[PDB]
Amino acid sequence: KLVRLPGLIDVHVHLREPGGTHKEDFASGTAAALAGGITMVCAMPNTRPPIIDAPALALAQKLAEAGARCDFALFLGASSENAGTLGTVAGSAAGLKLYLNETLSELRLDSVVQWMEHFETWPSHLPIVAHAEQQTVAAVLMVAQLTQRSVHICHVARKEEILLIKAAKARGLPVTCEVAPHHLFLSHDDLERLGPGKGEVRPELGSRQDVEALWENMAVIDCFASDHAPHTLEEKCGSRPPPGFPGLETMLPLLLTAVSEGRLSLDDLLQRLHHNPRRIFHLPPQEDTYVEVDLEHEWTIPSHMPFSKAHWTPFEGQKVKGTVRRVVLRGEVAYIDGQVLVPPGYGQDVRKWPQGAVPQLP
Amino acid sequence: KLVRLPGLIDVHVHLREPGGTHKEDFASGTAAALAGGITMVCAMPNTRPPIIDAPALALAQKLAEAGARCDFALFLGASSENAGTLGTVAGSAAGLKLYLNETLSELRLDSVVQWMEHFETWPSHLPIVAHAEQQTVAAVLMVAQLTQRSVHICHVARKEEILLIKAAKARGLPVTCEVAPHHLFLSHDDLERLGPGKGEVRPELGSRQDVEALWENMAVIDCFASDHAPHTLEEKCGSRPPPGFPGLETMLPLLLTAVSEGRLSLDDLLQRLHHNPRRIFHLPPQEDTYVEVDLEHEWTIPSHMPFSKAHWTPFEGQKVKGTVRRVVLRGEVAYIDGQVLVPPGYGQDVRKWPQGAVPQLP
Ligand SMILES: O=C1C[C@@H](C(=O)O)NC(=O)N1
Ligand SMILES: O=C1C[C@@H](C(=O)O)NC(=O)N1
Ligand SMILES: [Zn+2]
Ligand SMILES: [Zn+2]
Ligand SMILES: [Zn+2]
Ligand SMILES: [Zn+2]
Ligand SMILES: [Zn+2]
Ligand SMILES: [Zn+2]
Ligand SMILES: [Zn+2]
Ligand SMILES: [Zn+2]
Repeated sequence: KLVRLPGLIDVHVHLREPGGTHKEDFASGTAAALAGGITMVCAMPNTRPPIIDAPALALAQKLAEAGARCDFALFLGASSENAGTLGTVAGSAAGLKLYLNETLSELRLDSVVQWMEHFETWPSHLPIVAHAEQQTVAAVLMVAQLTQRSVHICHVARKEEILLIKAAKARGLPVTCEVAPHHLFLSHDDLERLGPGKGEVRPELGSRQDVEALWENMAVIDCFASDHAPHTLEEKCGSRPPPGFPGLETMLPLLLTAVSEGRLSLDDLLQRLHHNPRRIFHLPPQEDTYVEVDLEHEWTIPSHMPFSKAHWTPFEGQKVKGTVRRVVLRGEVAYIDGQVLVPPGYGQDVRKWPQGAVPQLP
Repeated sequence: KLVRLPGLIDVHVHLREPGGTHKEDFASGTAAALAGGITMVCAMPNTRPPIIDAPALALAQKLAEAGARCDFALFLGASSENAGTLGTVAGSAAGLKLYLNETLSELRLDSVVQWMEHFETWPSHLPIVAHAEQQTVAAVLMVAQLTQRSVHICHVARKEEILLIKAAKARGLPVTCEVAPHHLFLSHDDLERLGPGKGEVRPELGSRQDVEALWENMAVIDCFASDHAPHTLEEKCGSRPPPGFPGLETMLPLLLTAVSEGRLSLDDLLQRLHHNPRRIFHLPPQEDTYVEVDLEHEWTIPSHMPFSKAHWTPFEGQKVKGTVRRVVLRGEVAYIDGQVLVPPGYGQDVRKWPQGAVPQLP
């Protein structure tokens, strides 16, 4: 007996196109999403070129329209040069992404004043998300308060961070956050097995106490999102390993396992992979869209999942209970039992749908 | 220039059918909803007969299907006799309503043990909402914790209540709440004008300090809902005034006025009249459904709004800025500028839609 879920949304994926298509492209990354029970993705802007201006966004939009197999929105990236220049295209993006710790030189901000400039100039009704680790969470929260608006904190990974966000919420501040599966299901205890190359990710894997704090503070977590960050095994195992894990195909099986063990409820899962993504990012419903999962099937994660071009996974060897059996996207069978059945280009930019524009005052 | 909003949801309305149709019926109450920019309502079970068993729910469902002009879900009501008897029909209802203070004899619970019995027997994945005032909020929160599930608190009206819920949320407890417009826009200061009959409502009007606490603690409020409780003027002004105010036609104009004054944002409003109702009650999207509002039009609330059979309003004389101009429901023009244009019976029970079933484990 299968369980029907709504179309799940992953608000944090790196699909590598343009410019890193050996790691992933729109067609392969969205196949991975569908196989993971995800029907809508928000793609990050740290591509090559990065999505930091209108011409780059226009290119990326067409590449996604031609390659995506599920629906999507594309983030714009903040740079040291583009504050005050994005107003005409801002509403066509998923939101604005700030990279406040390590990142590409093009996305590096060298001063908190540049963060303030972005918060002041980006349209106040549109989402802002920040990669902000440790004290950077508190710093960007300060900037958000100074500019009197909200912020969403990406991939919270530490006890320190979840407790700071908890304290901010207790003071009524408009902050939301997401947590990625590797920070719930992996820890320092796994670095022996992974090694220092495969294990490289930002935010880094936490201690057992960090992991336990995130579970204990599940009420504080608004969203789950994969931070799908595909790199090939050659890159992960080489001399200058880039940070990041692939995660689209494993996120839902890992979380369904946790549901089956009573660690969180099915509703808790659906708030975090459907309702809260919708409401934080003003993402539209998808008509005639659902995911059917089998909650009894026990399997072991293999050395690579079928679809992501990353061709490796840090969850290799973990036993899961829960599998995606069928995905229907806008009335078409998109995935059944290991086969993707919609072509590249089936997916659409949800920000172009009438219901996908963010409401604003005239 | 109009603003397009999604279809708004009111999770707390009394539509009086069956048995009180001189006060309101499905056709008139849903006309009032459409004129207020509401496209989906959840109707309470304190009708005559009350919706406390499967035959009563079946009757109410058919009356609503025949009379409703917007979409709906119907609550079941907890009684002293029905715990453990509602499992076959529970998933067809909006949720279970507990009346924990004053109410009809049929819905009166005489012991907290009866509350526990309902929390233990009602399916754990389905919503429970409680009319719970003052210390009753703390009591029902205790019952929810003892039974390890969530609860939604109706019409929070007092500083005491919002601060208790605030403290519960700070401890990570699964509680949500709603606030009605009369508790944000009226206070004791208005009882002189209203008089003791018209002014009767439960929860009663608060002090200025209660009102100010609700605004200061807007972050704690998950939903707005009208508690549309129509009674005729003869009843409100007579010897045994029933509590309650009509509110469907005035809720959105009052709140749009507050948005225009900067008291909350458009997003704050839409979280509370759209996204959070959806996610707390697992209500489905409505395809091709939107509301167009004019934010510049200043008007004064008259002695009665056009549609509710209550034929009076406690907001008479208040100046508002904001008006509903057009509602489209599932591809049909449902309301324009003072005229409802869909007939009785256009509305549908959203719990019968495939996307309107609450997900559950097998
Ligand atoms: O911040 C980031 C970005 C990401 C990437 O590879 O794009 N991978 C990571 O591990 N952290
Ligand atoms: O609890 C309630 C119910 C309602 C009604 O009239 O049905 N009116 C009120 O004022 N409070
Ligand atoms: Zn990041
Ligand atoms: Zn993120
Ligand atoms: Zn990322
Ligand atoms: Zn929205
Ligand atoms: Zn009530
Ligand atoms: Zn209620
Ligand atoms: Zn009520
Ligand atoms: Zn739901």
